[PDB]
Amino acid sequence: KVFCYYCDREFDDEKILVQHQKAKHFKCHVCHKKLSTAGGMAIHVLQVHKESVTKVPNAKPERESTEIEIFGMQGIPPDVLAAHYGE
Ligand SMILES: [Zn+2]
Ligand SMILES: [Zn+2]
Repeated sequence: KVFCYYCDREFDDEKILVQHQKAKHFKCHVCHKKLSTAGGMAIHVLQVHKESVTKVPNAKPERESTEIEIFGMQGIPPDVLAAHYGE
């Protein structure tokens, strides 16, 4: 259907994808608040808990940067779409 930039898992639709992203990638490890982006998560952890997060949780090592803004399928670089749908 669609796939997650961070982990390459497939989902039947974007709504399900967004919930998975919030749960597995944008969740604060200390309090479990679900933020809306990986950047948002890292800023939360820092500001609330004073901890530095530089890797997205549960992500492939090449996808682990907090700096790219991914919302469901929105923001995925065209190269990564390519690599996923063949390779
Ligand atoms: Zn994922
Ligand atoms: Zn928290």
